[PDB]
Amino acid sequence: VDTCSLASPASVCRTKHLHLRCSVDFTRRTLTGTAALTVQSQEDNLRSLVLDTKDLTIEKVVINGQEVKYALGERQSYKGSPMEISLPIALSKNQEIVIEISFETSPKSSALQWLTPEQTSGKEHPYLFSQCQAIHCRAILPCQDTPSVKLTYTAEVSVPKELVALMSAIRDGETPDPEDPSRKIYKFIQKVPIPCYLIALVVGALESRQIGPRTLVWSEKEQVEKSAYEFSETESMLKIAEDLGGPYVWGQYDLLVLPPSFPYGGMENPCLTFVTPTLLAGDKSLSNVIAHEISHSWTGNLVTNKTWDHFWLNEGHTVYLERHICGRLFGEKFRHFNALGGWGELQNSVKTFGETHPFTKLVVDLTDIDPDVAYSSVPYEKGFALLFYLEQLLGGPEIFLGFLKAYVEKFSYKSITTDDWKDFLYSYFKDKVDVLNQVDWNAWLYSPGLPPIKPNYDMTLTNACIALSQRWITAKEDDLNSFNATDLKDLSSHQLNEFLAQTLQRAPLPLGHIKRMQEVYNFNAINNSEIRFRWLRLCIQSKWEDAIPLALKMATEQGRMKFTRPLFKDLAAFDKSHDQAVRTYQEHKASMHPVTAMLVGKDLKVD
Ligand SMILES: N[C@H](CO)Cn1ccc(-c2ccc(Oc3ncc(-c4ccn[nH]4)cc3F)cc2)n1
Ligand SMILES: [Yb+3]
Ligand SMILES: [Yb+3]
Ligand SMILES: [Zn+2]
Repeated sequence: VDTCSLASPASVCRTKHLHLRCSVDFTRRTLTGTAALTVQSQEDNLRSLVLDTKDLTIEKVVINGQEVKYALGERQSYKGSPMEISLPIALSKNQEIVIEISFETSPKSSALQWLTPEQTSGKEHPYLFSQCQAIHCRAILPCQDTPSVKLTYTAEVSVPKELVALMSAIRDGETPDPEDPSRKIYKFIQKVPIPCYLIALVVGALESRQIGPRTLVWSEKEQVEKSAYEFSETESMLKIAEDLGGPYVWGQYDLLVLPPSFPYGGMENPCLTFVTPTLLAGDKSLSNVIAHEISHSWTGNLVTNKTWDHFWLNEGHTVYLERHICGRLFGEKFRHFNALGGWGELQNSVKTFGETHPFTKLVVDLTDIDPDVAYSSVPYEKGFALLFYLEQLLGGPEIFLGFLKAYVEKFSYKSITTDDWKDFLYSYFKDKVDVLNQVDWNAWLYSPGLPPIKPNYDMTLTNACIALSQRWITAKEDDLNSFNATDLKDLSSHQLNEFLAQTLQRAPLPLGHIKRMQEVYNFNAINNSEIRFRWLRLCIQSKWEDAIPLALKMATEQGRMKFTRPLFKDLAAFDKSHDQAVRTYQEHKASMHPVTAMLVGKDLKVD
């Protein structure tokens, strides 16, 4: 049972295809059109079905050319309102019908962000982008909003002729709108069955540049050149991922660089990965996010979690594949460095929530819980830690990569649960069932806090980060002048970030230490969003007032929740910046992404 959906479960009926014909209205901030759902009955004598909707205005529902009866139930908070549709004829098991729903989105659609020209790079055109994961597809169109149902889709999107529409699908042509010569229709086709949370749309003054045989980088004109260089390893990463998980079945692997308000690092929308512009560091140092979104073309998009309770399967395996891709390109010691850093991020999440918090569990019960609120590093890092621990237990990376490939093949185009994964792991490793029977499955899968067993990690690249971090932490005022810019000479940007992350776990440091760090390291000049973020968190937690405008700026000039959310919390926890953080949130709230606004509001306790 998917307790996050109000629609009929896959055991009643299944959506096989969506044909979406819509028009993007920027003056009304509305998406108007028809969603034609080809639904297949799974039961005999099926006379009605229920769909998910959230803030959708419904004009009518047409089945076999005639308007049919429908009713919208009472709203269930973030879940939206159920939409019951009366079928005009009873269906036998396996019978299909097309249900054509005329709908209109609310300007407040939690799935969309409408941007005025001033909120874009070029300042001449408006912009739109969607974010459907996890349960926001219902805020775009009426659907069975559950990863347990996979469907194909075709789309026709009418937009002003000067703009470009893009979707998580193959571009299937374009023409002037016959009903409106000032608009253009962009056509799309997604031939591989996907869960609806993967349906994506972007409309803006977009340009493209080819960066590989099957990859174009899309963005506003001002960011194309920077993006083309930043993500130039995409094809090499696709070839490694193909070697690890089998053929790439999606045809195209495009990347879209979104405006700074994009709430996530990346979103694995099939054919068109969505990335935050905060990845544009100038040196490819944040390319693991691309390796991660590429990996989802197998774990997540081919093998999908049946419900959001089993989401760890999506991220845990993706982070596992991502670290193998980066391990193949830069070495095994680098995979251990990232894996160890990942354990440190799990330590932080477990500390923030508390070691008894149900959100630190690998498998959660999301009944009555908004998935956006449960979202954190736990499914990622705790999931990864389990696979890395199993890898060491079962004979090493080469043996465990054999399981991952067989796992992807076995469950391709399917939605599965933690028990499905576990039976397959036990089946594949039948000659090692004694080893598998030593795993504390109850604690690993269902217990809060840190995992019962910590894997083994090579320390070659981490040693230098811990050594410099410990030198600063143990330093007294008369040791401050022993620090020099030469302390960072043999540290890569990743090692600088791990140095700051280690130091931040012991924050605050004395204000004079933080002041000396800026004197010798000039961390204020670093543009790399990951390093900048940790440095400003260190400054704010260490109570440096000079860092307040810098932190307020980073929290508002970009909207990637990984940075915006903790920056606002740190600023709210510091008495000197508390009123400023609260006022800044209030004035930016209207211009913010609907989910980032809700979550920043909750963290700050501002309604
Ligand atoms: N996917 C790309 C990465 O490329 C980024 N992205 C965009 C949107 C989301 C998203 C994913 C899941 C989600 O809901 C859930 N969050 C956490 C848990 C959980 C906690 C412990 N165990 N399970 C279970 C959940 F259903 C909310 C938002 N992610
Ligand atoms: Yb075609
Ligand atoms: Yb079994
Ligand atoms: Zn992911």
